[PDB]
Amino acid sequence: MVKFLGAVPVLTAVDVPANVSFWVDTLGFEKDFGDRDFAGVRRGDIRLHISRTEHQIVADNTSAWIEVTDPDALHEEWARAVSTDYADTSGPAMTPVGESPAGREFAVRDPAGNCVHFTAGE
Amino acid sequence: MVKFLGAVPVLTAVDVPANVSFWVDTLGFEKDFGDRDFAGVRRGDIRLHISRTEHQIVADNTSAWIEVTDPDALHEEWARAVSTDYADTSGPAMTPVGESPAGREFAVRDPAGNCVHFTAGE
Ligand SMILES: [Cl-]
Ligand SMILES: [Cl-]
Ligand SMILES: [Cu+2]
Ligand SMILES: [Cu+2]
Repeated sequence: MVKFLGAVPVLTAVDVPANVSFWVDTLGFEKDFGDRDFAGVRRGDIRLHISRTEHQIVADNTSAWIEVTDPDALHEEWARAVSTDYADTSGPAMTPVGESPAGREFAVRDPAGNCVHFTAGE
Repeated sequence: MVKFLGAVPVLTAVDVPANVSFWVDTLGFEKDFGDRDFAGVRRGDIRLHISRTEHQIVADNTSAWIEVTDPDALHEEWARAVSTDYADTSGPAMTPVGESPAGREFAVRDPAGNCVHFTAGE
C-alpha cells in the first residue's frame, strides 16, 4: 500500500530571495533551504516551497491554503507588521477575517503576488 | 500559541471539471466538492484544490509536492493509466522515478498543465 503523507504548496516569485525575506523576516517562518531559483520555508507542522518564474502573471495568480487553529489570533499578530489595506497593490497586504465554506479565514497577498489563505482547522 | 495544522496546494486549470476527472477517475483521488470555478479532491488525508484560471500560462507553471511512502510502487500503479512519454504534451504524462534534490520522486503533468511531484517522505 502506498500511503499519502503530506503536501507542500509551491508559491512562485520573479524575485525569490525577496519573497523569502517577507515570509521569514515579517511573517515569522523559518528558512529551510534555498537559493535564487527555489527555496523552502516552514512554520509549525507545515512547509511552503517558492519557485522562480519569469512571468509575473503566474505569481499574481498563484495561491495556497493553510489550516491554522486560530485565524483571528494569527491575523492580529500579523496586523502589526502587514498592511490591512488589501486594495492597495503597491505592497503585500492582508484581508480582514471573514467566512468561507471552509470556516473563518483571512488571506495574505505577499510581495510576489501570491495569495495564501489561512483558514480555521481542528 | 497558533498552530499550523496542514497545507493545501492549489492547482489551476482552464477546464476544472476535466482536471478534476483526471485526478478522481484516472488517479483514484476522491472528489470532496466542485463546480466549474473551484474544486477539492483528496487522497488519504492529503487535499488538493483546483482553481479555474483564464490563462493557460498560469496552469503551465503551477506545481505542488506530495510526500508518499513509496514513489516506485505508486508509479507502477499508475503506469497502466498514464502515459510515460513525458515529452508528448498532447496529454497528461509522468516521468520515471529517480533521485532528485527533493528525494526519490517522479512527477505527473496533469491535463491542465500542472506538475505534481510524488516524493519519498517519512
Ligand atoms: Cl482569490
Ligand atoms: Cl519543474
Ligand atoms: Cu483573486
Ligand atoms: Cu519545468
